[PDB]
Amino acid sequence: STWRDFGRKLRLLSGYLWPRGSPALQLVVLICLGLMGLERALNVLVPIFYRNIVNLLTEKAPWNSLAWTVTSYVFLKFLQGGGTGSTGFVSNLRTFLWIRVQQFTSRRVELLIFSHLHELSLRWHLGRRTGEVLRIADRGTSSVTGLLSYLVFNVIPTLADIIIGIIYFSMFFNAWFGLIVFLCMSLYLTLTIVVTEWRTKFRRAMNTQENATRARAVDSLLNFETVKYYNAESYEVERYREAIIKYQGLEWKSSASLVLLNQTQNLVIGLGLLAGSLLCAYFVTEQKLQVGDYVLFGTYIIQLYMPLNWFGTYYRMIQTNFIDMENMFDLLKEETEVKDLPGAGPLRFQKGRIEFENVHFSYADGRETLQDVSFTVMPGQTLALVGPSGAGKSTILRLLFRFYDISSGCIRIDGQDISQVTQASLRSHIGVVPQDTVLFNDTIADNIRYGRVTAGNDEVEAAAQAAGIHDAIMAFPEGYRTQVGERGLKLSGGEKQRVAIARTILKAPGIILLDEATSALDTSNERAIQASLAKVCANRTTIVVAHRLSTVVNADQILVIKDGCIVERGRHEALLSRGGVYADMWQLQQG
Amino acid sequence: STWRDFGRKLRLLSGYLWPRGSPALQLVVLICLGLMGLERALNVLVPIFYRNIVNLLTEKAPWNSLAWTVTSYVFLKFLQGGGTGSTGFVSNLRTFLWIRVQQFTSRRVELLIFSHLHELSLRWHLGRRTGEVLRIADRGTSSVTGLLSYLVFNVIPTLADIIIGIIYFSMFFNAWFGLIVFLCMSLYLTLTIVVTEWRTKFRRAMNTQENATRARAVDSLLNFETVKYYNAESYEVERYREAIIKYQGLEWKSSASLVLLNQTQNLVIGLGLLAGSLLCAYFVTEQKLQVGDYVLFGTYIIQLYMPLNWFGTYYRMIQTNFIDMENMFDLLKEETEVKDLPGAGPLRFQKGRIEFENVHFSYADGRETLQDVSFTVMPGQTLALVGPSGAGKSTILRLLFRFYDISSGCIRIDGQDISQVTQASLRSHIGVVPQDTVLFNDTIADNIRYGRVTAGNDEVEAAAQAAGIHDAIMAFPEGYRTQVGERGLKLSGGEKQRVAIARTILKAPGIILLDEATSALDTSNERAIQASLAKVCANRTTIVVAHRLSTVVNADQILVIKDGCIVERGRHEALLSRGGVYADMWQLQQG
Ligand SMILES: CC(C)CCC[C@@H](C)[C@H]1CC[C@H]2[C@@H]3CC=C4C[C@@H](OC(=O)CCC(=O)O)CC[C@]4(C)[C@H]3CC[C@]12C
Ligand SMILES: CC(C)CCC[C@@H](C)[C@H]1CC[C@H]2[C@@H]3CC=C4C[C@@H](OC(=O)CCC(=O)O)CC[C@]4(C)[C@H]3CC[C@]12C
Ligand SMILES: CC(C)CCC[C@@H](C)[C@H]1CC[C@H]2[C@@H]3CC=C4C[C@@H](OC(=O)CCC(=O)O)CC[C@]4(C)[C@H]3CC[C@]12C
Ligand SMILES: CC(C)CCC[C@@H](C)[C@H]1CC[C@H]2[C@@H]3CC=C4C[C@@H](OC(=O)CCC(=O)O)CC[C@]4(C)[C@H]3CC[C@]12C
Ligand SMILES: CC(C)CCC[C@@H](C)[C@H]1CC[C@H]2[C@@H]3CC=C4C[C@@H](OC(=O)CCC(=O)O)CC[C@]4(C)[C@H]3CC[C@]12C
Ligand SMILES: CC(C)CCC[C@@H](C)[C@H]1CC[C@H]2[C@@H]3CC=C4C[C@@H](OC(=O)CCC(=O)O)CC[C@]4(C)[C@H]3CC[C@]12C
Ligand SMILES: CC(C)CCC[C@@H](C)[C@H]1CC[C@H]2[C@@H]3CC=C4C[C@@H](OC(=O)CCC(=O)O)CC[C@]4(C)[C@H]3CC[C@]12C
Ligand SMILES: CC(C)CCC[C@@H](C)[C@H]1CC[C@H]2[C@@H]3CC=C4C[C@@H](OC(=O)CCC(=O)O)CC[C@]4(C)[C@H]3CC[C@]12C
Ligand SMILES: CC(C)CCC[C@@H](C)[C@H]1CC[C@H]2[C@@H]3CC=C4C[C@@H](OC(=O)CCC(=O)O)CC[C@]4(C)[C@H]3CC[C@]12C
Ligand SMILES: CC(C)CCC[C@@H](C)[C@H]1CC[C@H]2[C@@H]3CC=C4C[C@@H](OC(=O)CCC(=O)O)CC[C@]4(C)[C@H]3CC[C@]12C
Ligand SMILES: CC(C)CCC[C@@H](C)[C@H]1CC[C@H]2[C@@H]3CC=C4C[C@@H](OC(=O)CCC(=O)O)CC[C@]4(C)[C@H]3CC[C@]12C
Ligand SMILES: CC(C)CCC[C@@H](C)[C@H]1CC[C@H]2[C@@H]3CC=C4C[C@@H](OC(=O)CCC(=O)O)CC[C@]4(C)[C@H]3CC[C@]12C
Ligand SMILES: CC(C)CCC[C@@H](C)[C@H]1CC[C@H]2[C@@H]3CC=C4C[C@@H](OC(=O)CCC(=O)O)CC[C@]4(C)[C@H]3CC[C@]12C
Ligand SMILES: CC(C)CCC[C@@H](C)[C@H]1CC[C@H]2[C@@H]3CC=C4C[C@@H](OC(=O)CCC(=O)O)CC[C@]4(C)[C@H]3CC[C@]12C
Ligand SMILES: CC(C)CCC[C@@H](C)[C@H]1CC[C@H]2[C@@H]3CC=C4C[C@@H](OC(=O)CCC(=O)O)CC[C@]4(C)[C@H]3CC[C@]12C
Ligand SMILES: CC(C)CCC[C@@H](C)[C@H]1CC[C@H]2[C@@H]3CC=C4C[C@@H](OC(=O)CCC(=O)O)CC[C@]4(C)[C@H]3CC[C@]12C
Ligand SMILES: CC(C)CCC[C@@H](C)[C@H]1CC[C@H]2[C@@H]3CC=C4C[C@@H](OC(=O)CCC(=O)O)CC[C@]4(C)[C@H]3CC[C@]12C
Ligand SMILES: CC(C)CCC[C@@H](C)[C@H]1CC[C@H]2[C@@H]3CC=C4C[C@@H](OC(=O)CCC(=O)O)CC[C@]4(C)[C@H]3CC[C@]12C
Repeated sequence: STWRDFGRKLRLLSGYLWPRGSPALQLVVLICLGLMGLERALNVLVPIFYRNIVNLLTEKAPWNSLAWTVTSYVFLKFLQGGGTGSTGFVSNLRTFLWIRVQQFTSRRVELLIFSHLHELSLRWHLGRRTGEVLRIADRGTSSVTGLLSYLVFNVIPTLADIIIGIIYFSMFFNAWFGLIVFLCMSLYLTLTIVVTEWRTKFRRAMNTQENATRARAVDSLLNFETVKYYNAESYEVERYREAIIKYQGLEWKSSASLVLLNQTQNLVIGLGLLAGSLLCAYFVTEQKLQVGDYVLFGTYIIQLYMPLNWFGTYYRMIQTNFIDMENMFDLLKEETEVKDLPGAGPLRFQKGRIEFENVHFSYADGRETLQDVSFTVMPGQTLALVGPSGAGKSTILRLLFRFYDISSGCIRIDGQDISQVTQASLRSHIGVVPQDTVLFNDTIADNIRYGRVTAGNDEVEAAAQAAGIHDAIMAFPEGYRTQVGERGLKLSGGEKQRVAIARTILKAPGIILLDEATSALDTSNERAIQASLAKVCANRTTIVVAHRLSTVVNADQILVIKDGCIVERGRHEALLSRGGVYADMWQLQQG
Repeated sequence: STWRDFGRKLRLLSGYLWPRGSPALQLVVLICLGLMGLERALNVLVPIFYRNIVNLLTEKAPWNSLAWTVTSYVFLKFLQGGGTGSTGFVSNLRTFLWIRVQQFTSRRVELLIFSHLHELSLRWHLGRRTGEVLRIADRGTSSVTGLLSYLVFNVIPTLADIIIGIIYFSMFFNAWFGLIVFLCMSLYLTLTIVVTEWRTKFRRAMNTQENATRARAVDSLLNFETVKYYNAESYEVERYREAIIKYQGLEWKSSASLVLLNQTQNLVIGLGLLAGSLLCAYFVTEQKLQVGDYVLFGTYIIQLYMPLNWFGTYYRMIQTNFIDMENMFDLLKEETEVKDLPGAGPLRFQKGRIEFENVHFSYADGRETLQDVSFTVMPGQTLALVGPSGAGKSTILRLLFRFYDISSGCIRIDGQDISQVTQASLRSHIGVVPQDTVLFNDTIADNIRYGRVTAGNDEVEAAAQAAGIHDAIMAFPEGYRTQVGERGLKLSGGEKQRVAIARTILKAPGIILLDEATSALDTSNERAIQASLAKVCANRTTIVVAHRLSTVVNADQILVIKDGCIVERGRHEALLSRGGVYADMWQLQQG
């Protein structure tokens, strides 16, 4: 069960490790593994040369062979680099080469997560805040690369190093030395495991007390006026010092525990070194070992102990790493609510009709739904989606864009149901003029060019001229290519509105879901917007949604939505003659 | 100049180090210094014993003396603990004892800063946000203790260790070995210094690029609706890919530089080890040194090199530490704007009069001042401080509490000018009822007992009964001692208002600067507040400030402030007969 899941997690890590496409990175990782094996050989070979040097000195060896032996050992030591600190040539070269591989896998996972996040639905994005999602994403990617590197380069190589050391001592020394080192490692790890949990128990409550102390301090200083009112400066410093005293007590518990842990580890190392040194001294006394074996044991056992010092640090790090990785996988586990059907054919859009019929959209987490809405819009016409201020208006536009899935009913464009056609093909033929146009942190060229990435500067200039903003574009200080955005030059409502008009001009849509922004910047500017809007909406189909009544006058068909169902339909004079909510609401808003 | 300032800073650190009062901590630090000297002796004594062991093995020494020599060396090694990692008994004991000393100094500096912060003026507190001040304070305290420990225990001891090593090699070996180690340390430090600045230059721009990449990513995801509008998922992942690629390039520059730094240090160590090993091998070949000297040099030179590995880490840490300390000292450099005069005598308050006369308060960072305000309030009277909504009303109350210093004029209470009397004595006889009462995170007992810390539960209950809140206190779920605050049970406007009434009841003031909260919770509750207000204000002098006109009816003297000067003074009927702004504003607010 859980072991099978762990195996799948390991399989996924293995799949992330190997570069599938690049042929050079496969050679890089193969070279890296070779360097790892070589570094293992260096660690076991250095003490043998140190023994050889000492055995040559203890006898009267000539300077000729001694010189080459000493130089060879130092070169061998230079490659190894000793224990922790001052890493050797092989380890540094292996770390230098692994940079490209870890960058490649980090980039691949980052793009996979980002593409998936954009592939989800609108409802999920409204439900969740994006900041924590980005935090989960980056933590997951860092966790994956860090966990992969640590497991392959730090844990397994050293476990092999300890096994090799035990095998060497048991074979080429008396088997007692193999027993001594085995018992030392068993005791060393067992004691570190059983003490670290005790230490972290003390560590946990320290943070909570630290957070509690400063909260009282900042609350004392924030209400400065009341403190001065009642003369409680001495009283509040006394309370602060008492909270400090408690925090100091927790600090002492944690620090004392850490000192005990270090002393226990040092003691275990000392006892193991004592047992080996005395046994080796006895055997060399009785003409069974040589003088070089004493120093070989002394150097090698310390070489074996040094890596184990960081066992606690990775133990408390690997747990956080794994939960972050699981959190990332949980993030990728989500699926799109609104899915494309297996058919997902293109769109047979020739001229473009619109037909709603008995659309009973059950809107989640909201009290505003739509019940029995049904109307048709022929090509080259209008339909004003005016009515009381409710969520049912914009729900129609977002439901026609397939932002939200149908609940009950059918949507027909040119006689084709929109559910079977793919998402992009349907969505490409729809142009929207949002309530508040959004500009990114870039120039004017690539903000107007966002409606179609493949467009030259002449084309975007013609589009700006057609919209009617080119004069302001030229009048801008930096020229046609000024910096406009949240980090750059600010623009007015009409400026961004005509940007969106230019965007939808070069989008070349078939049906426009025009929404009135009704920002009411200037009446003359509003008329200019209307003139440009008639220019961009000429000879096409629009579903104008207006919060005012000016554009409702010219609509061929005019609809009033009674909080989910259409109540009045026809023409403005006909609806004024009907004298429902239309008549008095028009009288109120006209004066 | 700057060196003199550095010397003063060192003197201040020295003053912070030594516990002035506690007699036990002086013994603790003296023991700690002794342990430091002992640890230096251990570091120089261990290799001598290792040489002794090897020289005994190389000859046919009996097992009797060899056993004690080996055990003595291992015990000596256990005390030392070797190099970095697995610290010895002496170092752990020294760290264990230093906890109390660093806690004591950290607590003392923390309380000094907090007391100073409360000792400043209101204007400074309004000007600056408190959160960053707390951050500066805690960073300064941690910087002081961290820098003190590092300088006394890590830099100086090792500088002594290197000097001792050079002296030993020059004296008890040939002086060539002293030259070799001196050249190695000079080259090692010089190369680390000249490479670290180059490395951090590469490191600086990496952070800026990292911040720039994620900003584009999060801006892409925040505007999800527009991305889906224009079909730019592929376009945006491409932009994210390119930004990632640039960040990877900066990462590679930084990582490559670090690898070069490590390789350079390792190579310098190797060359120094090569020179010493070959020279020592030659001398032991020519019957000038013994076989134990070869291992003595090998162990000692590595013992000397190991500490220098962290030179970069403290170099990049000490700079941040010092600037944080300077920032803290800058914070403590500020002085109070409103100071007590050297006289600062008590107050001869017997019955209590109030006299303003030609007070031309020039209010900073504000357009509302007060020009020629002059009125007198006899004991047991009223004075309604009503008028148009301006900052000149509350400025009178805060100017009488001496939050702000006088600018031009005199303030007399019972014929005594308040400037000469001390701050606390004047401020103790004034009771204020603020606009919005503030409650801390504590119980009912110590919230109403905040008006006077020395009070029993019977007294606070009687005060609550007099105010009129005891019934609600009993009705609370937890009883008389419920948890009320921002983290506890919430209370209404009338609840906290009667809390403040109880506070000022047990404050026992002489003159009350009553300010009407006019929260308008309930009309009956407002009448109850008025009845309690008359109960607490009976037979004392009040300067009632009302944003409404109900309490202005009963005032003996009624004032209207014309945005800095009093325009109308007298009684409500007399002012209604004058028929200025009083008459029409009363008619407007009465209906
Ligand atoms: C250090 C020297 C003096 C002795 C050891 C020689 C070789 C063991 C090493 C040193 C540098 C290595 C090269 C450094 C960089 C690369 C680039 C590497 O390709 C990539 O990084 C491609 C990246 C991508 O496709 O995105 C392929 C291996 C290669 C040629 C390496 C092959 C193995 C080399 C020659
Ligand atoms: C898969 C990864 C973890 C790499 C593992 C490599 C080891 C299985 C091998 C590779 C080369 C071996 C070394 C090659 C040569 C020698 C010399 C050998 O010399 C002797 O004392 C025995 C020979 C003799 O009797 O003269 C001692 C073992 C040692 C260091 C070997 C130890 C085991 C090593 C490191
Ligand atoms: C890492 C880079 C900077 C290169 C470092 C150079 C060393 C590898 C060289 C420089 C001096 C050389 C040494 C100079 C002299 C000798 C004596 C030589 O003795 C002989 O057999 C020849 C002399 C004689 O006949 O007595 C043996 C090699 C050795 C130790 C040499 C070994 C190689 C050394 C250490
Ligand atoms: C995985 C790690 C912890 C290594 C553990 C492997 C053990 C099963 C080995 C290593 C040491 C071995 C022992 C080391 C040496 C000897 C001495 C040998 O007997 C003699 O040499 C007798 C000498 C005499 O009588 O003077 C009998 C096996 C024994 C106990 C060995 C039995 C098997 C042991 C315990
Ligand atoms: C001389 C050589 C053989 C080493 C002996 C050193 C001992 C003095 C140390 C080593 C391990 C220590 C123990 C390691 C862990 C614990 C558990 C600790 O309590 C818990 O962690 C219990 C928490 C729980 O699991 O509920 C109390 C101290 C104690 C017994 C320690 C007491 C002191 C011990 C025995
Ligand atoms: C010089 C070398 C040998 C280090 C010696 C240091 C000791 C004097 C310190 C290290 C850890 C300390 C202990 C750390 C924590 C505790 C638990 C503390 O009690 C609890 O917190 C109980 C918790 C529970 O009941 O679960 C009482 C003190 C004690 C035993 C401390 C006593 C003093 C100890 C043994
Ligand atoms: C907790 C860690 C540090 C392990 C501690 C284990 C030691 C206490 C044990 C392991 C092997 C033991 C040794 C194994 C074999 C011998 C040889 C034995 O004498 C012989 O067999 C002589 C052989 C001959 O003369 O040929 C005397 C005891 C002694 C030293 C033993 C004494 C106790 C030792 C060192
Ligand atoms: C770190 C803790 C676990 C203590 C480690 C203690 C060992 C290092 C001691 C205990 C047993 C000792 C051995 C016990 C017996 C002998 C046999 C003894 O030989 C004799 O002269 C008596 C026997 C005979 O007559 O042959 C020489 C010392 C020696 C090897 C001792 C060497 C040192 C040993 C291994
Ligand atoms: C059988 C069970 C109990 C697991 C045992 C696994 C250990 C053998 C592993 C886990 C953590 C490892 C250590 C984790 C971290 C380090 C530091 C690492 O080097 C660095 O990252 C240096 C960082 C620095 O210098 O600040 C080299 C491997 C090493 C010594 C590792 C050595 C092997 C250890 C002890
Ligand atoms: C570790 C042992 C087996 C050998 C070494 C003995 C002494 C060098 C050390 C060990 C513990 C030390 C004691 C540990 C704790 C204290 C408390 C200390 O007082 C305080 O911490 C007072 C704090 C305050 O007043 O706020 C005075 C020194 C003293 C007695 C120390 C004196 C020196 C002692 C006895
Ligand atoms: C103020 C702080 C930095 C402590 C500094 C202490 C050192 C000045 C002293 C204290 C004890 C000294 C040690 C005491 C005894 C010896 C034995 C001495 O033995 C010899 O080889 C010379 C004697 C002889 O000729 O037999 C070598 C120096 C050494 C380690 C001394 C080195 C210098 C030490 C560490
Ligand atoms: C850290 C705590 C857990 C205490 C550790 C105990 C050690 C300090 C003891 C246990 C065994 C002792 C050894 C046992 C036997 C001997 C042989 C002994 O030789 C003799 O002169 C007596 C035997 C004979 O007559 O042959 C010399 C001391 C020595 C190494 C002893 C030194 C002190 C040792 C290592
Ligand atoms: C602060 C650190 C870097 C130590 C620097 C101190 C130097 C001024 C000392 C240390 C080594 C000394 C040198 C080491 C040995 C000798 C050999 C000595 O002459 C001989 O022994 C001649 C032998 C022969 O002719 O065979 C003359 C002094 C000299 C050059 C010494 C001069 C003074 C030196 C450079
Ligand atoms: C064989 C032994 C003697 C060691 C020689 C190793 C060299 C290959 C290393 C050691 C120091 C290195 C240098 C250390 C620092 C710099 C400065 C660095 O550029 C800067 O930092 C300049 C910035 C500025 O100050 O404006 C360019 C590389 C360089 C010359 C390095 C080139 C490679 C060097 C010479
Ligand atoms: C295997 C051991 C010997 C390490 C060898 C690693 C080298 C291949 C790396 C380490 C640092 C790298 C250098 C780090 C930074 C730079 C600066 C870079 O140019 C700049 O950024 C210029 C900056 C300026 O003009 O100020 C060009 C590549 C270069 C020389 C790199 C070239 C490759 C180097 C020398
Ligand atoms: C960059 C760092 C690693 C320093 C490198 C310095 C070495 C290259 C120098 C320092 C001292 C020099 C040595 C100083 C003295 C001697 C002894 C000299 O011969 C004698 O004086 C013999 C004396 C006698 O026979 O009594 C031959 C050269 C040699 C080895 C010198 C060779 C070059 C050495 C090792
Ligand atoms: C790490 C870098 C700086 C290179 C380090 C090189 C040294 C370790 C070499 C270079 C000079 C060498 C010395 C040069 C001269 C001599 C004299 C030579 O004696 C002879 O037989 C020739 C002279 C005579 O006839 O007396 C023996 C080797 C020795 C000590 C050499 C020992 C090794 C030394 C110190
Ligand atoms: C003459 C000028 C160029 C200044 C030279 C000062 C150095 C000799 C100092 C500065 C930083 C020091 C190091 C900074 C940090 C450490 C780690 C410190 O131990 C720890 O804090 C361990 C932390 C861990 O294990 O994570 C012990 C001292 C040491 C080696 C210091 C040794 C002495 C150093 C190299």
